[PDB]
Amino acid sequence: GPHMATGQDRVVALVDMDCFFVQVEQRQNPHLRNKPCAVVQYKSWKGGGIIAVSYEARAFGVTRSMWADDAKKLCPDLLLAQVRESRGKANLTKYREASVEVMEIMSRFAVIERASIDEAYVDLTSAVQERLQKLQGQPISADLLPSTYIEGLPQGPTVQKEGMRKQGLFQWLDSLQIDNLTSPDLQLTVGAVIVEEMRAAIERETGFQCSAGISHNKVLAKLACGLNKPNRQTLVSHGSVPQLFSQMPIRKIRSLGGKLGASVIEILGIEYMGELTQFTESQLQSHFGEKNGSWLYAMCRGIEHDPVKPRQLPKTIGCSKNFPGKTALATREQVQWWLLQLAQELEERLTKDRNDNDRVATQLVVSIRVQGDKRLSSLRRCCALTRYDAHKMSHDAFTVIKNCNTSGIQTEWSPPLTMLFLCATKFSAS
DNA sequence: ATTTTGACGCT
DNA sequence: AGCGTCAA
Ligand SMILES: Nc1ncnc2c1ncn2[C@H]1C[C@H](O)[C@@H](COP(=O)(O)OP(=O)(O)OP(=O)(O)O)O1
Ligand SMILES: [Ca+2]
Repeated sequence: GPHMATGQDRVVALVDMDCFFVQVEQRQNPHLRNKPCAVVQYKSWKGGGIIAVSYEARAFGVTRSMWADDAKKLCPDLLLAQVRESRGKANLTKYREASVEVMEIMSRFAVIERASIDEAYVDLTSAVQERLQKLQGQPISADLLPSTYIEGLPQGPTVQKEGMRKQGLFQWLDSLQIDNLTSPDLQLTVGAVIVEEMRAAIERETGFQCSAGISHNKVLAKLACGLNKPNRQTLVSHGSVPQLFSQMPIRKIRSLGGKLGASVIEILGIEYMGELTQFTESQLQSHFGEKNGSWLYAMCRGIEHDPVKPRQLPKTIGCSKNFPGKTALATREQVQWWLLQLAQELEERLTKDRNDNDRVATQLVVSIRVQGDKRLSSLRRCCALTRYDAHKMSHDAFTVIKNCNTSGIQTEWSPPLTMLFLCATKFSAS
């Protein structure tokens, strides 16, 4: 009752760029705009592996992970843009720089947590309070929410997409209580107004479109964001949670898309997030551990307490290359050459990072996969990163991994290496 | 033969 | 530390 927390204390948004790498390439090359297209890495093997797909191409069934030759079977007119290759490997610099463009715009509005290259969480609580004081009881017009969906609406007593959106927005605003500056629903609505403004600024200043979710915590904001892509935003209110969760597969909730979510389904014999409400906190803790159990107990009721972390820059800078099938590195000299290529890219990015962000990495992490091991990483070792020097970093990585080689003749490498990974970590101010 | 990335938890 | 999970 009067002491039961409802997790309505914050306004949190999750901005997710639409088909991001595709949009970067379409901005650069207008011939690709409004076409079925995709972004591919490499080209020799089966036309290259697709890593991003425009919505026009998705309509044909083109997906990520697909080989371009196979995506051409579904979409013969598919256009392609290739990731730049440098030093013998794919180089993602263009997309990292476009990400900085968007993150810097978002940072003008609020503190952001960079979740990935094209996703950021925004804590809008303070900005919403300020805007509510400015509005000073004035109602919120539907014109201020031109691309917003209210999840769950319309309901109760037009066959067009936009018609449904406006019809739902009207019901929401009609019911909204603008008197109460502390009303969580009003706070979310003002949050959505601010996110419309943020998304307009991103599109104006970069050309890039995005989707967004607005709710009371990060998990609901992420879920909301995915409900109406592309180029739309969705408000998930606390009151919308029971219906929304009643048919929501557990795997759709962030962190439950893998083994833990599978175990929740198998152990409890349920399918949907809402069914979790029927277990006590101690029951969930008994099956999934103290932390996961408490998290699930609150999350299935719409309550998540994870903060939006004040962090705009990545905490690590890494470079990796796979060596699949017969191309696995089987000689020592070969291993050293690829470590040098990786270390040269890493040096370049680290030097730029140091100049831009006033920080220095202090640890180098070296990871490898051996041919036959199914695990993503077979071995991980660290050494000091004391100089931004590609020859030194590559020599040091070799030093830390050279004893993994079983071959009695050093010139040969066995078992063959199927992946090399260098990552700079543990930044200190400089 | 998806590849190339980040962030965070466990012991 | 080194390994594993989950996600762009
Ligand atoms: N598995 C992957 N491997 C390599 N790059 C990836 C992978 N997944 C995503 N990316 C890249 C390319 C994407 O443009 C970018 C953002 O990813 P993601 O948000 O999942 O999809 P997306 O932005 O392309 O489409 P959407 O509109 O559905 O968000 O990160
Ligand atoms: Ca995206």
